[PDB]
Amino acid sequence: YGYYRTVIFSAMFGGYSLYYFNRKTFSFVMPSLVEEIPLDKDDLGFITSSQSAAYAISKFVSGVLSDQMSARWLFSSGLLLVGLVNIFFAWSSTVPVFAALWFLNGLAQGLGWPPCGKVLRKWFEPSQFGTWWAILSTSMNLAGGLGPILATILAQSYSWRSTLALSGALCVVVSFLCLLLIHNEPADVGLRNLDPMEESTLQELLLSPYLWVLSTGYLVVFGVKTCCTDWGQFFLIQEKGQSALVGSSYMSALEVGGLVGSIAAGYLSDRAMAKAGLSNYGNPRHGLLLFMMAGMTVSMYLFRVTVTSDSPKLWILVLGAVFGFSSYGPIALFGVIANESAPPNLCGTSHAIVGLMANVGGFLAGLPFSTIAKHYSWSTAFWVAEVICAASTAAFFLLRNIRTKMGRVS
Ligand SMILES: O=P(O)(O)OC[C@H]1O[C@@H](O)[C@H](O)[C@@H](O)[C@@H]1O
Repeated sequence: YGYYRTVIFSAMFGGYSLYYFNRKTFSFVMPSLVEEIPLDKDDLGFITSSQSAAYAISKFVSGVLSDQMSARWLFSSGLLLVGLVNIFFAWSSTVPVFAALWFLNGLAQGLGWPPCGKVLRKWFEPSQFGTWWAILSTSMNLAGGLGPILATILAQSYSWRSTLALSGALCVVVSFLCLLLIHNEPADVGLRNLDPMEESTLQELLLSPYLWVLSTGYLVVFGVKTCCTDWGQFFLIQEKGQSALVGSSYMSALEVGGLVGSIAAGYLSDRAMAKAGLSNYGNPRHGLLLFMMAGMTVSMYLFRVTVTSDSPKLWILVLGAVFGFSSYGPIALFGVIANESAPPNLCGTSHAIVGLMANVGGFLAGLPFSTIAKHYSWSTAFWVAEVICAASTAAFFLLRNIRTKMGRVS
């Protein structure tokens, strides 16, 4: 019975890794193109913006669609389309064709997660859902970590035209293999399907306060994380008077702390869920959620106040790691909670809505924050961000007891 789980999880891991690698291959192979074709910065910004917009639309559309359609076919079709786009990218010469192909790639990138989430929910009991979710989500981290080395090594021996086509062909072959391997439901194999604890309707799903509470929480958390990640180096350089290498080390520490935080949050949340009992109200992951948001606020306060022009690098690295931990925990916890608590027949819609709120929150922490910083100072902007985070965490603590199982009310 575990052999099927092992095979399915390995197939999903490989598929998602190839997804992310061929999403980032363009930035990986930037040089050979820039010294092959005289491209300007505006054109590259245009291409990246087109891909980002296509992916942002395709995430919501793919979630809503995968709420209904099968998982194996959708996953394989997405991977095949991405591979074909990467193949066609190797013969392109003019910028408009580059932009059109990359927009198509961004559209096809949306069919990556929702099938994996649906299969993971259908095949795994709730006591391991969060742990295996985090383990699967580390695949994109691995691909990003091991991309540039391979890209540079291959470019040192061959041009990009021989680099993108090979990856596209690999995508096609792996897509066919994953179509062969992945099984959507245990009953298809011929086993005993899991029994969950009157189909729900979107009308009676949208009228649940817990969904809006979760959406607001994710908006706030994602906005704060994006703001800190964007402007930490500038805050450390312009006023604190440090060096650039300190900023680079602080970024690396934040990334490592974030990875560790995501994995630890998943593991501890799964352990607490398994140990605790069953009830309609509340959710066992709320304790870890609130603890990590408290870590958010405390780390922000200490970084804003204590760090001065005469502080050792060790303090800065420790603060960065702690903030990364406490900021990459709740981001995964919101996704796990949003997928799990939803009724089985509407698992993707909640995740899609939460992601759209995440997009709005990520927008909110862009130009307005820079405007505020350039108006008064950087410290004032970080102070208002900290106040927002503290108010949000207090409000979320007050509403820990509201009904969680959204959908049909009996
Ligand atoms: O593409 P999506 O829908 O945003 O999924 C990716 C991320 O979505 C978040 O909701 C999850 O918490 C993360 O674990 C996951 O990595």
